[PDB]
Amino acid sequence: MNPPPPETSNPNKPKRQTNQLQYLLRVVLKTLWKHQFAWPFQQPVDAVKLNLPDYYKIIKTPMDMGTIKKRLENNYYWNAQECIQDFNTMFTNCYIYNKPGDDIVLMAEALEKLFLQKINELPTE
Ligand SMILES: Cc1cc(C)cc(Nc2nccc(-c3c(-c4ccc(C(F)(F)F)cc4)ncn3C3CCN(CCN(C)C)CC3)n2)c1
Repeated sequence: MNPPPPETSNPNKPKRQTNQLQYLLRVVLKTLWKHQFAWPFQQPVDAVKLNLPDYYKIIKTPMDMGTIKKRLENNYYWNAQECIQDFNTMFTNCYIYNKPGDDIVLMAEALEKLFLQKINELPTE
């Protein structure tokens, strides 16, 4: 079975809007979402449908851009570093589960290169 997706709304978690979090949603997430290679990363890994019975035996901290989108739009994050961490967790999950040079890994690496280019332009708080 698939696990439930990560929490994206918490009424007990304090909320904040910052110029950096706005940039992460309106620039970073939007740009990665529209990339030709984004489609495997736009939702939780459906290990049942994809026939990956071991995915959630290996990946105990799942993450994906659909979850990141919801977290951003819900003001789930207090600081930009939490969101940057979620992107990095997503990429690392892909690398852990697969092998260097795999198609999906080349796709993730291209997305990560673009992500890092956009983070280098993160505005000061
Ligand atoms: C290239 C390609 C080819 C095909 C046919 C379909 C897809 N679609 C797709 N959709 C969602 C996840 C993945 C995916 C991820 C993966 C891991 C972590 C994340 C992250 F980052 F979100 F966490 C994101 C993604 N890892 C491997 N796959 C593939 C590898 C190839 N298999 C083929 C069948 N296999 C049983 C042998 C299917 C799963 N692939 C992609």
